[PDB]
Amino acid sequence: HSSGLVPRGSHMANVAIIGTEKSGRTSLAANLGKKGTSSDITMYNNDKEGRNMVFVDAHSYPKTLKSLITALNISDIAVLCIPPQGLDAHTGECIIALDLLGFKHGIIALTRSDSTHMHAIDELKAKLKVITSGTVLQDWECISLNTNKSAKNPFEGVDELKARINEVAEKIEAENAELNSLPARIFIDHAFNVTGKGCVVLGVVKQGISKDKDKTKIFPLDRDIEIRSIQSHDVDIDSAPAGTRVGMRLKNVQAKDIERGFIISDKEIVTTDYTLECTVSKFTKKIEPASVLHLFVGLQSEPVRVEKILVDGNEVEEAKPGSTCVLELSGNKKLAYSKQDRFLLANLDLTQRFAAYGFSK
Ligand SMILES: Nc1nc2c(ncn2[C@@H]2O[C@H](COP(=O)(O)OP(=O)(O)NP(=O)(O)O)[C@@H](O)[C@H]2O)c(=O)[nH]1
Ligand SMILES: [Mg+2]
Repeated sequence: HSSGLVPRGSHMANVAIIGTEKSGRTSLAANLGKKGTSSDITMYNNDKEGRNMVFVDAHSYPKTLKSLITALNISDIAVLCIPPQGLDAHTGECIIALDLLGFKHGIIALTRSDSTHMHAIDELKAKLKVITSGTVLQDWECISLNTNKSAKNPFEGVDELKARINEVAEKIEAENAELNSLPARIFIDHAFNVTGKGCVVLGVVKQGISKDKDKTKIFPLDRDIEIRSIQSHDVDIDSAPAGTRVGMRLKNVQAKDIERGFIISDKEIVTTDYTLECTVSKFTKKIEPASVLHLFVGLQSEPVRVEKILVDGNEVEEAKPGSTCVLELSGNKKLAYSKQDRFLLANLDLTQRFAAYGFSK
């Protein structure tokens, strides 16, 4: 039994459209759905074509990593846009990020096809087979496409992209359905006031099934709240299973006190210090005690200091690129997480900024 006249009936896909500068990212996203929520990322919604699809354009990347990381941590499918001759620093950084995230499902969009030639496209694909070997992208399809209605071959490859997205989305729906039995957690990406309709948050159900009228908590505040209503593409729904992008009216909390990265759930760890078992990128600098890094977990980010490095339980003076270690880290602000949340570490002053992934000990 469910609300309304027709069940919402799963079908959804949360897609991140990412990549380097001048890769056609915004153009692709903007042609895949209607412009919605817009901050340092922009949602393009398309619930007109079967699935409740949302495409997130990380449009403030490469300037900021948080734009990229937010897009990726609220999405289940990544579309990496690489333009002709587009094997540059930020393309490599995107590849590294996706591989550190263990990002399962994705597609490479070889954009601007009208500006290139089949033989050049085949050479770029050959090259990519190599760069992606031994990474999570190794079996991603590469689809040549453009979003130019005036090209000789207008919008070639777009239909094939959409078809592949739908194919991948189907696999994700089944994986997300397995999570329905877990306790509910919802990651918040936006919070604002709506007139005569107070505190509203936008986010995604990460696991379980969130239900209208649930009495639960918000972290890191550690405050009791009630879910007053849940909306899915603007229609009130009684429940929202894992993978569902939601709007929620909340009781007992003001939008002014909620930030992106807050979590709705019955229980979260809240700390300002972290002990992470980490694997260090091969493409970063050795990490040393007292060094400063940037930590991402869920949709939160903040500066941290490396207090201690350990290997096999013994303290060391460095963690080299491509090594495994335990890092004891300190920060200022309280962050909320559970042990299943993957952490990323970055050095914002480097060219390739991702340093490591880790999990809380
Ligand atoms: N011929 C052609 N040009 C395209 C296509 N898609 C985008 N462009 C052009 O290439 C430029 C970059 O496109 P854009 O969508 O802004 O990519 P972006 O990666 O979002 N750019 P930015 O890094 O500034 O945010 C724009 O001038 C745009 O008109 C395409 O399919 N064909
Ligand atoms: Mg962009």
